[PDB]
Amino acid sequence: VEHIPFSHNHYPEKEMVKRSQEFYELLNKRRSVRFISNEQVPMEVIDNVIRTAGTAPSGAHTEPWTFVVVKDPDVKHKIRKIIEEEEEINYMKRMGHRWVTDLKKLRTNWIKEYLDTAPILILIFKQVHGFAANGKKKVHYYNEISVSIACGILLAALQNAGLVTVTTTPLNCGPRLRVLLGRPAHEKLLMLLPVGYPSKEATVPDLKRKPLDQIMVTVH
Amino acid sequence: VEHIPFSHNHYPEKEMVKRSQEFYELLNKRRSVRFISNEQVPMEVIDNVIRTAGTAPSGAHTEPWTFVVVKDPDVKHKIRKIIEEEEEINYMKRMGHRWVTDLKKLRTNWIKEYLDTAPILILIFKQVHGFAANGKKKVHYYNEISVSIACGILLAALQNAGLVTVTTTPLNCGPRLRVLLGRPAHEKLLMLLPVGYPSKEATVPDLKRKPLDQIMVTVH
Ligand SMILES: Cc1cc2nc3c(=O)[nH]c(=O)nc-3n(C[C@H](O)[C@H](O)[C@H](O)COP(=O)(O)O)c2cc1C
Ligand SMILES: Cc1cc2nc3c(=O)[nH]c(=O)nc-3n(C[C@H](O)[C@H](O)[C@H](O)COP(=O)(O)O)c2cc1C
Ligand SMILES: N[C@@H](Cc1ccc(O)c(I)c1)C(=O)O
Ligand SMILES: N[C@@H](Cc1ccc(O)c(I)c1)C(=O)O
Repeated sequence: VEHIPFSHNHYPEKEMVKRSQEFYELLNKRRSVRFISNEQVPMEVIDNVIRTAGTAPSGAHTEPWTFVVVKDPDVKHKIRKIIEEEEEINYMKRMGHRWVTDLKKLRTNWIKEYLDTAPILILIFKQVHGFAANGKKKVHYYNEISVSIACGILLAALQNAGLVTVTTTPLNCGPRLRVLLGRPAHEKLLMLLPVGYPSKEATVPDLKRKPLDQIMVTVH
Repeated sequence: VEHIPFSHNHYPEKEMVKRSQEFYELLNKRRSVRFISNEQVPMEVIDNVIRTAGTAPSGAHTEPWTFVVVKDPDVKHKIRKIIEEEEEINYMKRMGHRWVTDLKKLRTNWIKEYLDTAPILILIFKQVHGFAANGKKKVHYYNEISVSIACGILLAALQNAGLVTVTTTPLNCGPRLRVLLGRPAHEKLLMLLPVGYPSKEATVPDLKRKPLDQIMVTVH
């Protein structure tokens, strides 16, 4: 493969500060929203939002991500049955006292109404390896990190397009959800995002983010 | 902690589509750039771009990320020695034939001039656990996925601010770099981004991203 010159849009120092400031204020309004309206969302916003995720870097240019988008209420309800079943066992037994205590501030439990109400579910699967045209396995270097980076870009895109979601990681729901949606064995579910508008009764925990001097360290 | 109403941001469906289209076109221009000018960048843009990263979701709201920013020519050079030294061993022995063959199309080698030329290096450390005020360890659920999500948001923010970078994972360099920059034992380096304007003669591999129908699957 050939190498080509890199073409860049140069911004004046003042334009950069402004764009960077606005983008921060924009994304800082993003909250994980666990209460989602059933009102339909324009499918072109979803398409672009996933196109964008696919612009993520990936280890050795492997693109090890599958974004499975579920619209069908029937399928969605089967997903809800599975996750609620496993989460109940997760809260009652598998996560442990410490974890369950650490979640009190979020008031979450194994009841997940948004899996039904949200018009759209995005299930993100990592490809723990891939296949070339000849059918031999190609290695997916840092696939979990690559897909997660892509999930970050997906989250920014949803915020930018004015939709809401919550990044969820349903423990022990992977194999079952994989089988239900007909995904191949080399795919493993990494996380699930319900996407839509906030329902009228939406709340969030009153969480505070660290001040800059607590996430950033400058060295001299 | 109390729970509060979530404030709905109201967009017309069409403005939403327009925003989603523009954001895709913006991020699709992002490329990993391994040739970086030494032209200084405004530290406020860095501050904002890192603020943005800190708005990322995190498992049970743990915010397990430390963004170390290195400006100092001297420290940067010590980092360069470390990474070039280890990458040489990586290409010659530790990565293996297949991996080295897989990197040919990128024309990368163990020489990393950008580590000196770039005005700023951002080293992203995951906190594999934390400490409460009482000195007991708190658990950082999915810290690596969380930090990676933050890095994704970071990459978008840099792209939006007209800065460039390449997402790097310097094999076996974590411990030496941790000690060099005086980071506590609960921090582990996840990746390194050289940040700045692209140098004049910068190139990129002519890579193609998958079409939408190859990363997205819709279900009924
Ligand atoms: C890796 C990861 C996994 C998460 N899993 C869940 C989950 O299973 N359920 C849930 O309600 N939220 C989950 N979240 C969302 C966090 O609880 C949320 O980000 C955190 O409470 C901070 O709130 P905020 O997103 O509004 O800033 C997850 C976040 C991350 C980064
Ligand atoms: C987890 C991860 C690790 C990476 N590590 C390196 C690295 O060590 N060196 C490097 O030159 N590029 C690294 N990259 C960048 C990829 O090589 C690059 O994203 C890929 O070739 C596609 O190019 P693009 O980002 O311009 O689309 C990494 C990317 C990811 C997601
Ligand atoms: N990290 C080494 C080698 C390398 C290069 C590109 C890439 O996508 C991956 I995964 C590894 C380096 O920096 O050269
Ligand atoms: N996944 C379960 C429990 C849960 C909830 C929030 C959170 O940040 C984490 I890490 C785990 C659920 O969805 O309830």
